[PDB]
Amino acid sequence: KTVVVTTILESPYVMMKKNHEMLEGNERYEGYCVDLAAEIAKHCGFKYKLTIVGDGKYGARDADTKIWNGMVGELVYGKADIAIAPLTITLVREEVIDFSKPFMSLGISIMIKKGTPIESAEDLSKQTEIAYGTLDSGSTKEFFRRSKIAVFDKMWTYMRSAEPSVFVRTTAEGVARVRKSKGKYAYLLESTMNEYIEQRKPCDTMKVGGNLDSKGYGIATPKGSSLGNAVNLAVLKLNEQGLLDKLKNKWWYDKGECGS
Amino acid sequence: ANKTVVVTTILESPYVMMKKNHEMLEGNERYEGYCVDLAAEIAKHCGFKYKLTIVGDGKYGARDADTKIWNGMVGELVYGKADIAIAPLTITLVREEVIDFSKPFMSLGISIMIKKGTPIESAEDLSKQTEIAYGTLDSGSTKEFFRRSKIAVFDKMWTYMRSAEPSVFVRTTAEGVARVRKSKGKYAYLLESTMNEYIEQRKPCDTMKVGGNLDSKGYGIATPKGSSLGNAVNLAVLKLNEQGLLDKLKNKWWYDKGECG
Ligand SMILES: N[C@H](Cc1cccc(-c2cccc(O)c2)c1)C(=O)O
Ligand SMILES: N[C@H](Cc1cccc(-c2cccc(O)c2)c1)C(=O)O
Ligand SMILES: [Cl-]
Repeated sequence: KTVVVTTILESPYVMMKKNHEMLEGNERYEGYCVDLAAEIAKHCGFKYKLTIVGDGKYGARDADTKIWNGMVGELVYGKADIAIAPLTITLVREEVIDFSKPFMSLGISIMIKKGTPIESAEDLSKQTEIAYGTLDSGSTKEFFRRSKIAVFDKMWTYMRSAEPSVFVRTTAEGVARVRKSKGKYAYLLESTMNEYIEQRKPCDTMKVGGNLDSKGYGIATPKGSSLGNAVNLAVLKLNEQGLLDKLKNKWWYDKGECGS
Repeated sequence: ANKTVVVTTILESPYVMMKKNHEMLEGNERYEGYCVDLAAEIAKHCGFKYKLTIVGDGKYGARDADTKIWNGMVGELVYGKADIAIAPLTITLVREEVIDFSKPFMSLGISIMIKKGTPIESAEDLSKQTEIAYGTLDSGSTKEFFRRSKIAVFDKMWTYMRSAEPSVFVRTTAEGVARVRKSKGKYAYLLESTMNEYIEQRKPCDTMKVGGNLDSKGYGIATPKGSSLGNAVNLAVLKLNEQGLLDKLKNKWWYDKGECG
């Protein structure tokens, strides 16, 4: 049977080729996860079909209905066989689907407009002239809300009450806000996206400071799926063979627009 | 009517260390460190009682090419001498085939250790010169990383290292570290970032980690296939990371107990 792969349109993971209308199936798409899917399938010996997740979401469980949405939903309810996307390995997700070991490691990080005099979370926490915030929902916001660490607690206390609101509805808005606030806003987001935007025109942002924590993206399969074992082994193999780092460098830096 | 969980681990600082007064103590109380604290946390979140034991042969786990027998902590798992391994054991392909690994509790990569003063700041810096010798363990994955690499800088480094005389390779990690410290600024050692970070915080505070990591791997908790502990242990690792506990333990053992300010 043909393996149904669910994934999501997010750059540089999966992107529509400019000439996609003249192509068909897997050839329509390009990117890090398109390249990765090809490698996984090769090392697992299966045929596959990339499908873009219907609702355009990663995967969360509705607090009321208890229904999983997004790619996780597609696995849980039996609509897809495997998800290959920048899907963070989390406890609540691990409870309902299987994850490979991480194909990418990352953490919360600081994005600034070039020239902003901030180089760390501690720097942000000790001042007020430069506003800063996170997505208005999800794990990067909860990271601060729940934190017991002095610096992060100080940041949360500021962020939760800052006016005008420092939270943004989407990642794209966070990035736009940094770019359009004249140095007066810094955005807290995934280091991977931060690194990617730094290499995109108009080349006016920078990632600064260390990552504030450590998480990973994993390939996901329905709980108890027979594909899980071989997929996990393929991920470890590709990492030991340097292929994962090669794909990251290709899509983030070789294709970078901001110089060497 | 019950069975106590047997944990295998390995004496490697600061993961598991003998307390100074270990002879006055008994059982699990003899030991301290990051993985000792982690063991207690895993047991609590999985509801099991346990016994810490140090791996009999003092090794991590490798499969002999000839006899096909696993040694180390992996061997203790696959041959039924221990139930779980809680140690800085790298998640690797060959190990994952025979045992189950949790998601990583620590992530890390190859890094460069210099004696303070050495004019090297990166792998690129090393590769461009020979005045400062540099090398890796004389066996294992960190050596193999360079040998198999098709990246220009790492290829150039491998070409130098493989033929360098006197040998730039070392039999143990301890020897690499001592060689950095005792080579008067003329040796740099390539090793795990975690060990590099740790040693930088030990007296005599004469070493420094430089440059970014060259790759990314993780340490995982290991259980045999079909283990009744496997699922719960993995959920516990993810939970502990989400609750900040893993970063808290790293900070405690690396920095709060550091000696170099
Ligand atoms: N990757 C997206 C967004 C997403 C979802 C859940 C967690 C995180 C995350 C990433 C790095 C550090 C951190 O503390 C949290 C990101 C997804 O999987 O929905
Ligand atoms: N942790 C020890 C030694 C050990 C074994 C296998 C791999 C690595 C390692 C760590 C970081 C980067 C890298 O490329 C390789 C370390 C063990 O598990 O035997
Ligand atoms: Cl070897």
